[PDB]
Amino acid sequence: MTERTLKVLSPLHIGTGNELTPVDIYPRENIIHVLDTERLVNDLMNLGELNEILALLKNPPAYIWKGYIEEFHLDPSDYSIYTLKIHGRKSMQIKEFIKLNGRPYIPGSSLKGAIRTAVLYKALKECDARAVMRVVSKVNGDVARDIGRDVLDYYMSFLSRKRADDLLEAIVFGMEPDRRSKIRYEPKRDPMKALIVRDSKPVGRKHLAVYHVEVIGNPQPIPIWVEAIEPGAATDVEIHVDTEALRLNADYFNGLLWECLKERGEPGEVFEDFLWEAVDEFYTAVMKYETIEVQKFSQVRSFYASLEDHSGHVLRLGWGSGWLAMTIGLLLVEKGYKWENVRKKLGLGKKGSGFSREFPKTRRLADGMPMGWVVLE
RNA sequence: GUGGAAAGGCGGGCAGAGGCGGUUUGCGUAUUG
Repeated sequence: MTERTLKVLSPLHIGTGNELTPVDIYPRENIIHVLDTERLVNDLMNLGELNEILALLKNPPAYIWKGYIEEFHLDPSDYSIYTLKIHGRKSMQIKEFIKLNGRPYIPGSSLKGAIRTAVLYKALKECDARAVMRVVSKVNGDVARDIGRDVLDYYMSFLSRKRADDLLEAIVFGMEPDRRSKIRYEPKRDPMKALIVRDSKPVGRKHLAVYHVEVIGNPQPIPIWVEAIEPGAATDVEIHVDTEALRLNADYFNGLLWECLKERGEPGEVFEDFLWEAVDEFYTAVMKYETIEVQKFSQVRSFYASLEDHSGHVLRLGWGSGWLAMTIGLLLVEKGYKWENVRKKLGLGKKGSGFSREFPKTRRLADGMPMGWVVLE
C-alpha cells in the first residue's frame, strides 16, 4: 500500500518546544488571534521607537500590552485560532503545534517513534529460552540472562540523559560486538532502518484550535493551555517497508526482532505483517489498562468503550500520551516489587518520592477527552 | 694586437580513475508551590 490515510479521534498536540507569550496574543472575542510582532511592530512605527523595546522587555500588566494597539489602529493577526474551552486574566502560555509554513502537519519522526514502541513491546513478549541464543553469538553475557530468567526479569535487577533503555534496545534491535559494558546498540543492524514513514500532508487551519488541558490525580488540578488538532481531521500519510533492504541484510541483522520474523516465515517478507500486529497489541493493551483507573473526571470510559468497533490500526501520538503509552513499563506492571525498588532508584516525585502513585498519577486530558489518538488503516 | 669564432638544455605528457555525510534515536515526561 501507499498513501495510507489517517484520522484523528482525540486532541493531538505535536510540540515544537515553543510557547506563545501574551504579547503575541490578543483575544478580541471567544476566538483568539496571533498578532504579527515583526510586521505589527514595523507597522506601528509610521505613527511612532524605543518605547516598544522598553515595554515588551518590561512585561507589565499581556492585556494592556496588546490592547494598546487598539488606539488608532487595528487588525494585525496571523493565524487566529479558536479557544474551544471555558478559559482565557491573560496569564497563559499557549504551547504551539509544529508548522512548516504556519500550516500544521504531522512529522514522520513522531509517527515512527510510536510504531517503534509498539514493535519493541511485541519483541519482549514472545522473546527467555530463545533470548539466550541471540546473545550466544559474540556477546557472552547471555549466561547472566539465563541464570536470571523474557530478558525482563534480569533487567529489573540489572539497573538495580537517562540511558536506561540502552541494553534493552541493544537486545531487541542491535547486538554489537563489544563495549566497556556488555553490549551496545549498532544503528547499522536494525530492521527498523527499512521502515520508511514520511511526513504527512498539511492538515489545515480549520482543524487547529487552542485547548485547556486539566491535570487530574491531585486534589488541586492544574490547567495547561495548548493548541491541538481537533478530533475529526483526516490527512494522508504513506508508510512502506523497503523489502529490498532486508534481503541484503539477512546475515547482518542480530537481534530479537529478527528472531521474531524467522518464525512467521520468510523474515524479509512478513516484517510488514508483523508490524501492524505489534501496533494493535501494544495500544489495545494500554487502551484496556486505562479502563481500570477511574480517577479521571464517567465520560472517559465512554470514549474507551467507543474506541472498539473502529476499523483500522489505533495508536497514540503526541503530548498527552502518558507514561503508560511511551514506555515498555506497561509490561513492567506485572513485576510489582521488582519494579518498585527500581522506580525509586531513578526517582519520580519532586518538590522525595511518590509512594502509591509513583508512575501513573498524572492524566492530561483536554475538555474531558483523553488526548492523542490517531487511527491509521 | 684575446685557446678564438658560431651554438636555446628541449621537443611530446590532464595528478588522473572509483566512492551517498551516513545508520538508529517519538519536544517530551515527572510532580506541586
